[PDB]
Amino acid sequence: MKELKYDVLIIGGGFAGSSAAYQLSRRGLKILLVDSKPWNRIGDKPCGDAVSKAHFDKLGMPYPKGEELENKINGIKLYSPDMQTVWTVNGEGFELNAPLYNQRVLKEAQDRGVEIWDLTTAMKPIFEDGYVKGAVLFNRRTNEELTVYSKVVVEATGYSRSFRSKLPPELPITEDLDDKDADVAYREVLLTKEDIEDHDYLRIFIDQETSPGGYWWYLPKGKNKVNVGLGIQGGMGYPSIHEYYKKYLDKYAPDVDKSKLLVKGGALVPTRRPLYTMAWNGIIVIGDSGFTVNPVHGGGKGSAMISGYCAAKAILSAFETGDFSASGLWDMNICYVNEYGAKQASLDIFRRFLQKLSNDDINYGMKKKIIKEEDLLEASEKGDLHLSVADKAMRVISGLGRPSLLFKLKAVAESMKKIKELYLNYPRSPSSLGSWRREVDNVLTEFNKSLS
Ligand SMILES: Cc1cc2c(cc1C)N(C[C@H](O)[C@H](O)[C@H](O)COP(=O)(O)OP(=O)(O)OC[C@H]1O[C@@H](n3cnc4c(N)ncnc43)[C@H](O)[C@@H]1O)c1[nH]c(=O)[nH]c(=O)c1N2
Ligand SMILES: CC(C)=CCC/C(C)=C/CC/C(C)=C/CC/C(C)=C/COP(=O)(O)OP(=O)(O)O
Repeated sequence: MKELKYDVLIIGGGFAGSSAAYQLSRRGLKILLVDSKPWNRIGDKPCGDAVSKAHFDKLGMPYPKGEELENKINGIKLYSPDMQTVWTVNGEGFELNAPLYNQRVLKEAQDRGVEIWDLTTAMKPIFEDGYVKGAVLFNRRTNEELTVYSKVVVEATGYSRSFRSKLPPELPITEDLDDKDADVAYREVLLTKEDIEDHDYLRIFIDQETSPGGYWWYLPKGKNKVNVGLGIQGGMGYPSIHEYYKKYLDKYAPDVDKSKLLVKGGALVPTRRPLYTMAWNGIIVIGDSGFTVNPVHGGGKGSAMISGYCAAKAILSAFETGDFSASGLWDMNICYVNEYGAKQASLDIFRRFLQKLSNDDINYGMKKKIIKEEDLLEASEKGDLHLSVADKAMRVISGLGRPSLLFKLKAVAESMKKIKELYLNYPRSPSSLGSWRREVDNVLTEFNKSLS
């Protein structure tokens, strides 16, 4: 078959892959990005399409404009299980036309010298001499089966992780996903009968009975259009997620016109700390494939862009040293951990605590204001549950006369703080990975026991 040589092969053109291509462009490298979807459909994986504005500023990413920006978001309304307590959390964000924005990032990267093949699937990894050295591609637009060699492969294949899973199991980069460390999520976009009240605000509903292990959402895409859906924790034996959706849709969305459905469907969402290493010999993994999703609120498009940024930085460093080993790409880990990874680890622990709380706990905690909306933001943006904040909450929880998991909040804050310092002390070299990884596992396995 035909053989081609590139500096970098990016597999997948989602928020992760496209950002990697964008950040790597016009810097002296020959880059190819492939995606199985046709161009017009790239980026249409079922999503809430809600991204914070702060993510776009930090990375120097182009703002969504025009048709790409469907609705401006100014805050979030968080509802308690009994619908009695509503927390308001302010912050600027965007409700996106995800495919339109994604395709512009790709189009601009293409204008900056990056080559993009749509309708192309990476079938087989080229793994020779202990290194990832490229892939076998199938371009069905030209019906060609091409062999592409690269110094670095960027695996950004989404939740399917369809490429790195085909690599030898001895590689740390093939770390798989535990069922309980993910949520199955489903959404629909419909037009509403009446105009949406406070359409610049997102609505998040917490209820362990209508969406166990996750939550329901009501995300306005306009004055008369809304993205409504839910997520539940996997590997718990719960029935099909569509059963939850059909049963409780009217409770959270009574205003939608069910005869005006635009899109529907669901997918898997990682809800854990990232891959213990997102880099190895000749390969970097980003996005959902590298578990870059926020463990608490399940947002992963902003962090996907972050992972793409770090992927670009690490690759450029590798070429300046002629080192494409794990050691030569190790800055990928250091960058992402500081940027988002350390937060994920802390939030991984906090998630496990939150998912085990009852509706009574959540109703009590929100009505009695154990933590402020302000001090909640700090938890979901820096991953920090300050020991002073936890103490303040524990004084309120002390007024509860019934048994509850809430009494362990201080211990949770200490565990979050512990694993945070552990990730900030991420190994400087690949030779310290195994030791560091086992220490992380010990923190988690210990924590899981403390919640019982
Ligand atoms: C229902 C639901 C709702 C939400 C969310 C998820 C889900 C399922 N998320 C999470 C967010 O959607 C997700 O984390 C990111 O889109 C992940 O971006 P990636 O590019 O890594 O994956 P993504 O799946 O977008 O990219 C994978 C791409 O790789 C391609 N590909 C796969 N295998 C391939 C192969 N072998 N060869 C070639 N191409 C291949 C696919 O075709 C696809 O284009 C979210 N996040 C957020 O920020 N806010 C929100 O509101 C939500 N809400
Ligand atoms: C539905 C699933 C699975 C995930 C959704 C993920 C979420 C909740 C995304 C919301 C992103 C968004 C549009 C946020 C805007 C509102 C907000 C509180 C943003 C906070 O971000 P910043 O803008 O940095 O906050 P500041 O106001 O402090 O600057």
